[PDB]
Amino acid sequence: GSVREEIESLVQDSLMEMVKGVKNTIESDLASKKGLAQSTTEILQLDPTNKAFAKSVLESPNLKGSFLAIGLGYESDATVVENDDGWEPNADYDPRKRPWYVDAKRERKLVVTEPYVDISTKKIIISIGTPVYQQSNFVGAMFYDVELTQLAQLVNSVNLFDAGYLFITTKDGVTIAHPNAENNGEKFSQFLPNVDLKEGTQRIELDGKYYLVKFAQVPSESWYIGAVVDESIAFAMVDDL
Amino acid sequence: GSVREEIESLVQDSLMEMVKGVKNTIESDLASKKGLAQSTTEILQLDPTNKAFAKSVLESPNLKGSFLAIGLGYESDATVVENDDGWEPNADYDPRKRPWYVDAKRERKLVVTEPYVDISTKKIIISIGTPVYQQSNFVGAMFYDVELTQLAQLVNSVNLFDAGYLFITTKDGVTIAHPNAENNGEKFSQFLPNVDLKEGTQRIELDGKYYLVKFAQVPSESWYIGAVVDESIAFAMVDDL
Ligand SMILES: NC(=O)C[C@H](N)C(=O)O
Ligand SMILES: NC(=O)C[C@H](N)C(=O)O
Ligand SMILES: [Ca+2]
Ligand SMILES: [Ca+2]
Repeated sequence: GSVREEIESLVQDSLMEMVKGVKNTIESDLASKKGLAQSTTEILQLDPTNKAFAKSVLESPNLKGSFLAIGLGYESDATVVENDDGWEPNADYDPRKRPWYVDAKRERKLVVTEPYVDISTKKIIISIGTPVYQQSNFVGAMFYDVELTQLAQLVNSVNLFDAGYLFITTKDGVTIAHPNAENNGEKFSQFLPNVDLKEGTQRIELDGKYYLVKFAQVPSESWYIGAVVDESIAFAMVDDL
Repeated sequence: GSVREEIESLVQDSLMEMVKGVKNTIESDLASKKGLAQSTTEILQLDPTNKAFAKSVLESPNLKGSFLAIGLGYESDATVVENDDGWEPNADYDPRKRPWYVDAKRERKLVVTEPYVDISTKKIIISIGTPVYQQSNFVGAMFYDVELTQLAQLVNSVNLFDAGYLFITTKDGVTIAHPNAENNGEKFSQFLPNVDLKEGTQRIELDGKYYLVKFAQVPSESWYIGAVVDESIAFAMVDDL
């Protein structure tokens, strides 16, 4: 179809635009925050076990203001130095079982985690994680919490034909941004069944309607951006003009 | 008329692309470094007079790889702690008389200097400046040197349909990037007389020839981007098609 090849072309335009939106906001924020976390981690290995030192550094204003929260968890006694004014570890918190820590211990360098549920705010976030060494003795790890607010803002700022929207998922298809926020945390197949997670153009039927869907990857985070429109409506709009 | 207006239109399209490019490379990167330089400074205020701590921080890898060079010069003393492996202050060097020191002590907060000639590398650079405070008094200022290589990258990557080119100057009219590097350091009026440093379209005559020039500002640096073409060449190229 020629009107249909135009629908697809337009969906592609918005999708590419949304991919550039993500890279220019979140992705460049992370790259900047990564430099901050890496250097903070290096400065702390000047004297890693000095908790007094560690706390002073994490409470310095700009650093404290660039992240949701920052902390250091120690391998020896599972304690936590952190800068979150309103949160304290409850007796059951073990830094070493948290994903920022596991990843950092495994990869042995700066790491960005997959999205996960924050214990402090119960929001879905990501963290920068770093290993801490004392002469190549691994003595603990750090988290630098980044919130995902900007994705929610991008995903609510765009309309497709008033008959479609964009959404964002992880590499395993867990939704992390969606105009209807109930769907976050869900695999996308819960609201968009019979769709594969892959680049390309897919066409489906759902509850008596016909939808066009296209995905694109954001390789650095391994996220997917989905665009989905009602194809009957979009056809009506393009033929009418 | 029509062909002249199109020339103006094309030159404008390239000027705007160059503005967007400048904000998306060096400006973003600057924002990033400002964050880094601000946290490095606040952490050094944990122990401003401790010279050995200052040195082990500035020699930390990620930080020392983020800037051309970094240093700290003391008010009372004019002594300098720095991480340049290719420079050491001679008997004449007084940090307190350098532009980065001066601006920082003036503004009492983080600053970005105007383009100036680096005492070490002799190239034209900018520095971030930050004041250093201990228990509410000035004990010195810091520098974070940033190269301007990206500007050269930008102006050497485009060529206004082989009839002219783009160039960049400070707010005072000093060329900091030009496809022909020997103009750098000179006022732009030396190669392009009778052109005012203001936004808008100008037409001049110079040594028999006719030139079109558009300037645009990048407000947060107060730099000007200039786009110039030989208007007779541009005419031959556009009327053809
Ligand atoms: N403050 C924290 O909760 C640290 C980290 N975000 C975690 O959930 O384990
Ligand atoms: N000391 C330095 O090299 C910093 C700066 N380039 C200056 O000329 O003062
Ligand atoms: Ca706390
Ligand atoms: Ca030196």
